[PDB]
Amino acid sequence: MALAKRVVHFDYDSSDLSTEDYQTLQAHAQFLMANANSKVALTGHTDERGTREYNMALGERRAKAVQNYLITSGVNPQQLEAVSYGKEAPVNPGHDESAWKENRRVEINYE
Ligand SMILES: N[C@H](CCC[C@H](N)C(=O)O)C(=O)O
Repeated sequence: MALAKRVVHFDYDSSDLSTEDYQTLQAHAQFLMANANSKVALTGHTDERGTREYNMALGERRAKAVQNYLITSGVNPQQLEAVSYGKEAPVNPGHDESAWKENRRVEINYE
């Protein structure tokens, strides 16, 4: 079940991971260590609030926060990619809170 989750979320202007996101990440860490040839692309995103520049950096910190946890957990840095899309690729349009909660995220994409 933990492995079924391919996205973790963040609070406003934060790159801190929640206790729930950590459970998810531990599952992927174990899978990646057992599958040394599996590779993952981590994409960081933000909600539409703020400049494009500000959010590109925030998205990058989010992706790297996830990357660093996996690495600390034992995942080979070679199996990981960390990139930011800033506020350019929201999953939910509309300009409201709930929607922004969905957009503050890092997606885990297996190659
Ligand atoms: N200092 C920025 C924070 C934006 C945070 C939001 N884009 C997020 O995705 O967490 C502002 O005044 O909008």
